[PDB]
Amino acid sequence: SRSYSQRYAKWQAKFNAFSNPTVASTILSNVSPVAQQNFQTNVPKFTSVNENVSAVLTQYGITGPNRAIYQGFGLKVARALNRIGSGPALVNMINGLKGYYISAFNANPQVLDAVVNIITGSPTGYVS
Amino acid sequence: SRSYSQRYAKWQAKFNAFSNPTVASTILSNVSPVAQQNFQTNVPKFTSVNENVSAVLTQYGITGPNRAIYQGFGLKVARALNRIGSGPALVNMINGLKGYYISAFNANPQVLDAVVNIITGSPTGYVS
Amino acid sequence: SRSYSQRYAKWQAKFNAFSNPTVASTILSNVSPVAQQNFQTNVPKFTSVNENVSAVLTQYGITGPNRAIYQGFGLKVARALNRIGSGPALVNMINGLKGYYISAFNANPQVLDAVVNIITGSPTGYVS
Amino acid sequence: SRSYSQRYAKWQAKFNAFSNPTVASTILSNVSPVAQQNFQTNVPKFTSVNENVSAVLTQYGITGPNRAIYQGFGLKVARALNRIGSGPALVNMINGLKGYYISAFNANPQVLDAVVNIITGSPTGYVS
Amino acid sequence: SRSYSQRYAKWQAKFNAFSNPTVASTILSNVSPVAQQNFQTNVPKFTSVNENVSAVLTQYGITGPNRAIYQGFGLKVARALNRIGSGPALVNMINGLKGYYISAFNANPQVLDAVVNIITGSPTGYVS
Amino acid sequence: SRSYSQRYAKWQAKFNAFSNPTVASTILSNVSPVAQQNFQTNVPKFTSVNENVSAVLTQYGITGPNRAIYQGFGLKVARALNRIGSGPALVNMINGLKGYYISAFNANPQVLDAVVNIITGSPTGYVS
Amino acid sequence: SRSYSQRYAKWQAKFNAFSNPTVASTILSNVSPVAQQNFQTNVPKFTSVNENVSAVLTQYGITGPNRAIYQGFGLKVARALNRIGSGPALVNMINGLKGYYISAFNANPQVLDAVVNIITGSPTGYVS
Amino acid sequence: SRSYSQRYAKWQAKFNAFSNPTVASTILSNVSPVAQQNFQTNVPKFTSVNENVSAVLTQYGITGPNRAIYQGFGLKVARALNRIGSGPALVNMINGLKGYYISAFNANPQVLDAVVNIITGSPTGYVS
Amino acid sequence: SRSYSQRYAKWQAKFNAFSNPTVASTILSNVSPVAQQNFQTNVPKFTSVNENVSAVLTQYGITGPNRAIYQGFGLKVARALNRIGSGPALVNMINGLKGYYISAFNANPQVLDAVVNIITGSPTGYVS
Amino acid sequence: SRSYSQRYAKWQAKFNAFSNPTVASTILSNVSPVAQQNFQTNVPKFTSVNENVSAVLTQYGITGPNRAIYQGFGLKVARALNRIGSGPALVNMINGLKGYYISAFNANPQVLDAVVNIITGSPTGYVS
Amino acid sequence: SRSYSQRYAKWQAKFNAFSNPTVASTILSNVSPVAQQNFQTNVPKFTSVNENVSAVLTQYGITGPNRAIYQGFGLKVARALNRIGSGPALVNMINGLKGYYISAFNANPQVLDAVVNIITGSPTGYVS
Amino acid sequence: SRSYSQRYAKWQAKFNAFSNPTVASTILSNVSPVAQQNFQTNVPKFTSVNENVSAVLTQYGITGPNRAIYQGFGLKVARALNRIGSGPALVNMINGLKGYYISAFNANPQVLDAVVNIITGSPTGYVS
Repeated sequence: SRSYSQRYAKWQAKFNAFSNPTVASTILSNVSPVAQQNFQTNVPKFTSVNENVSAVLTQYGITGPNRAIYQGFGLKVARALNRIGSGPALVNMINGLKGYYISAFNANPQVLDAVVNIITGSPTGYVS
Repeated sequence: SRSYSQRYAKWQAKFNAFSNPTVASTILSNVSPVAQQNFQTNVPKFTSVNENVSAVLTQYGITGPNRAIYQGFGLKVARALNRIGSGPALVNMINGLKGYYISAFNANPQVLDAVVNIITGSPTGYVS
Repeated sequence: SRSYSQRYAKWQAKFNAFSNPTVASTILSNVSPVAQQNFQTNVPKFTSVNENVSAVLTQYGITGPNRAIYQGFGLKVARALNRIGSGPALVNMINGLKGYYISAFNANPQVLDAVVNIITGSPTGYVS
Repeated sequence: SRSYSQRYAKWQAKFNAFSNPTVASTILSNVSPVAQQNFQTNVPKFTSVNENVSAVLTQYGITGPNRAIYQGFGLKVARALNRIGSGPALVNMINGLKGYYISAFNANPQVLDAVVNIITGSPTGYVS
Repeated sequence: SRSYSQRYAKWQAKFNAFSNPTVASTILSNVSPVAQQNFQTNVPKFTSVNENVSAVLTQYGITGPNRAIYQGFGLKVARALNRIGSGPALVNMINGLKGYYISAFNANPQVLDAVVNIITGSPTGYVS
Repeated sequence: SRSYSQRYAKWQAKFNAFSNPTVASTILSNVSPVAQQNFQTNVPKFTSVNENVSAVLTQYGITGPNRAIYQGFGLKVARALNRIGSGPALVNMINGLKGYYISAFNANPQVLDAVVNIITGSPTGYVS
Repeated sequence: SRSYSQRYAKWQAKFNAFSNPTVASTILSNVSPVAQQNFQTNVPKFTSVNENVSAVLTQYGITGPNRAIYQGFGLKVARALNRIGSGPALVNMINGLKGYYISAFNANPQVLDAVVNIITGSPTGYVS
Repeated sequence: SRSYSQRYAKWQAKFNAFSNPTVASTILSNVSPVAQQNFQTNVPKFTSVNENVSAVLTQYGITGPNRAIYQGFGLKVARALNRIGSGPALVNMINGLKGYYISAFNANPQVLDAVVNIITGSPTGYVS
Repeated sequence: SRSYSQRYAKWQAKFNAFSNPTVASTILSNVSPVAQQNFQTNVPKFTSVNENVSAVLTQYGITGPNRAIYQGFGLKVARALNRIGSGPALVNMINGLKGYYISAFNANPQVLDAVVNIITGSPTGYVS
Repeated sequence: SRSYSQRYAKWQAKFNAFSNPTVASTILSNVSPVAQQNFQTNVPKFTSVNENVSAVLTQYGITGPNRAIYQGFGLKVARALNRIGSGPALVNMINGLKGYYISAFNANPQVLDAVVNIITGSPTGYVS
Repeated sequence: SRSYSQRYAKWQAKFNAFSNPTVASTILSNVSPVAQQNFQTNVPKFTSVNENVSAVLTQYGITGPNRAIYQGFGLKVARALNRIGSGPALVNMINGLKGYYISAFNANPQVLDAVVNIITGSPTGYVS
Repeated sequence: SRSYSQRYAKWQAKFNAFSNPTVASTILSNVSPVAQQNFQTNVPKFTSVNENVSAVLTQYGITGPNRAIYQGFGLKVARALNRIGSGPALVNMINGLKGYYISAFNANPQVLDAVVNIITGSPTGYVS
């Protein structure tokens, strides 16, 4: 329970602290190899998505920022997969996510399905 | 997502960082007056609860750790009040809370209601 | 275009660079007052949302993480408002957003509309 | 027996003391390896809970903060297990805890039971 | 939960920390005036007990360590009074307390009541 | 024979003295290894009590602060054992102690006996 | 293809090579931190199994090597889970696995299902 | 499978290896702090048993090696407790264990139950 | 009785020890000729199995990894033969093993029998 | 007469001593040929037991860890034989041992007798 | 079990090892402060016995080696007390002990009781 | 004539002296061959006792620590034989020793006599 003035106040204090040469380097140098592990572990998972999804988008004739729309979608699908795992809940997620992109960003259902058909290998709606 | 290995790894790195004389003092001295504000702002609210609830418990002949049971309950009521506010949601909270203490710690429902009767001014269920 | 090997390689180089006491402090101390401005400028806008939405949620008896669900939704509405502005596009956004939360997280449509009714002042679909 | 003014007064003095570079580092560096042991000992116990509980939640189609509701519940069950141990008292605890979540946070009994069926392996109510 | 190994380990670390000239003096000098307040506030309350109880004991011909027995009893009564307050709960306390001294230390019930008759103003059981 | 003003006066002087960096560290560093011996010697004795007593309390379905009531009792029994030793006097002590907790804190005789049946191995009342 | 003569011949050559102080240490010191990662990453996953399965076995009164039978079974279930993942294939695996233990080692089907009920959260056959 | 010739052959090779100054010290110095942890963690648990059982034996007039008989029994009970945990399986264990000592070493059933009454808190058969 | 943290801790220490040029070579050079004996003794037994089993698989038209399925099965049959010996227990083993492969890996009973008909010379089910 | 703290203290000192390259090798190299004699003398005695007992277990259809149950039993019988010798006392031992395994580990009397019928050549109960 | 040849063989090996300058000093210097503790802890307990018993013996006119007889007896009583504790078992011990000295060394029962009357405070048989 | 403080003081000085590498090895290496003679001379005498006494105990059905009771007795008988020699005085010794064990340790007269009937060849009481 905090007001924005409190949120800011403390944020400011912590920002100031972090900006201190010693503090910054102490923390960052200590979490260096840790960060490396975390980056290495979870990132290549999405890079592989980008390659396959991109390929699909080329086959669908999608160019420019329109590709980025579907890339964002695909990446978000993969995210949920990592944090939830396959099965019921993922399907629930994807259903909402798909609809979200379709109507929020005018994403084309057909291509959206194609993206899902790479990451999951199959359409959503029902568990399969 | 993070495995135990990862949880600990990063925890360790940050713990180590913090333990550094200059890091600890930088952060802590920067958030000093901020923390002071927060402590002063909220703590008195719960002290008054401890006091009034204590008075009740003395009237009910409650001694030792048994007082502590009811004090914990009262403090929880106040916590929810601060983070939720009075009304419907609080009512929902208190009902569950009472169930928690009554059956998990064998707290006496009647006394619990006496505690609520102070903090809220009346037993819950109905808003008044 | 960049492969994973490339993504990581450069990320690592930049991470390492930043961790350097003088680099971190140079950058961070230079962007200090700038960041402060930005934080102060936009954050209060969302704090007021958290507050007003919280009030709503208390009226609806929403507790725990369930409040967090609706708070996230509300915050998203406000985000779009800031980066898009009111009107047609916002309407398009909210429609999709609601679909997202309703079906992905099983959020209660009616309560979601109550949230929108505060941030925008009315349910979407129509501009008013 | 202390007023809030006394609580604060001393708290302030101790906070000030701790913030001193020397004091902070003295204490923290001395309790370092000790903390490490304590963290290592009790934490992985709950991490394993998170993996299994999360898996269950995916099988039940639970997403978002709703998962967090059950994660909080499960973790709390495990806590009691560690501090109390299995048997009568634990059952007493779980019964109250379950009811608490059901009515305080509108947690779904069915899923709650599933969580218990992982941590304990069996439903509560009676010792088994 | 903590095993002996853990209990001691951390105790040792904190003891060591405290023994550091600067740590001890930092803490102690910071809580100086605070402690002074607390000592001055509560101690006089018990000194008056020692005095009045002593007077009683002289009237009853009580000498040596036997006085100390009754003094301890009286001090305990006063302690409870400060941390509980007069009324029901105090009555409950005193009854048990008397049982403690009468049977554990073979204290003379009649004299014990004389002590209570000063601190409270009358024997317990009934509130008056 | 001292008034509170004298008690305080000297207490203050000694507190002041102790707070001096040199005095604090001189004393504390000199009694360090001594303290360690004393802690090591008498503490694990009570830790073992806590394990067994706690186990019993779990078998009796005792939770929360109610456990603490019995823990306090058990620990106090063990204390007397160390300072008095088994036999007549201990029994005298326990009889008073038991009654004390029963009526002062509403402790349940049955559980109290169970605690004694761990520490001593047998009920009190008579030497056995 | 390789005959025994060939199998052994090469095995011997490689064994001899490895036994060389510098070869062994070169290899082992190079793969040290790598192995550490792998051990830390996967082992905790099975430790939690050993723990939870152990709890079950104690509830079923299983002692000695009989516990080891069921522990082996549980560990195998977890292994497949890690190398296959949940779903159809796992179900196929568990069915065969149960047959293996039930008939080859005379393991008790009912207890085996209790083990599965922990690791997976439910008996197999159906995915849930 | 291994014949005696093989059993011994390899045993000899490993024994010889270990006896090497550098091998022994390498291994032993590396596992030093680890072993220390393990010793400290578990040993105190059995020391408390030796103590409490000893107290019992003195009450029963047991002297010499006869004490050692019962001490061995008690230690075994505790061992199983640590490696199995309380409940059904422990009960099964103790029953057999008692049979072992009663008939193999002519231990006195009644005294054996007195030992169990301390370690577990009550005679076995029933869980309580 | 060990946690994973303990399992790891010691594993790490021992891994480190072994990686030491001297330790590695000491042990390995000492167990060299011993290992040779063990390898020579038990390996050619399975090599002969591979030849005959492979021949059968060719007669059954089995190719690729499908051969490997049956090779794994056959080798495992032979393993049990060595560690158990022919007779009742072996039959019990084979029955479970066969079923295991049939349902776990979809191995074809007909071919599985053929494999057994080489190693044992006769089908399982009953002792013959 | 020692506390655990004393047990540990000395254990630690001796462990440290032994870990010293010189101490380790001095002792171990001196007791080398002695150990060899002792190993050679008493080990093959039990190896022969393992062969015969194992054969029996195969004839009884015993597999897996169940064999190990009986192996443990048999080995323990042989142990007693070596340290006690045949006759009255051995029979007393075996009777308790048998019962121990039957009820502690659910070992099957029939097989247990078979094991004894190898090592001793005849059933226990009475001297024969 | 060990024959004389074996007893001596190993004794010799260990004796030789210990005689090594570095081995002796390693061990002895490591257990120095530990031994010191133990010596200081227990020895004073027996010195006081020697003193008080000596006083008695002077009162009884006991001189020369005759004093030594009774001193040995007294020391034995104290030994048992330390390793057994007072009560039943001690009584059993003393009775036998007296028989030992009275009839084996022709010690004077009456004086022996005088010794016990100091160490225990009274003659044995009855606990008081 | 020395206090414990003197006993300790000198003991400490001598312990320190002995712990010195040079002192330890000087003494120990000088008394090496001497010790060997003494060990060889007096030890096998008792080893032969252990064999015969043990055999007897097996014929009497004595197991576990109960054997050790009689072993201690027998060894002590043999000790006296060596230091006193057969005849009157030995008989006096044995009579007291026997009674000692019977009542101090509840040793069984019958078995005790059997032990004497090995070492001496005849019962005690009277010279024969």
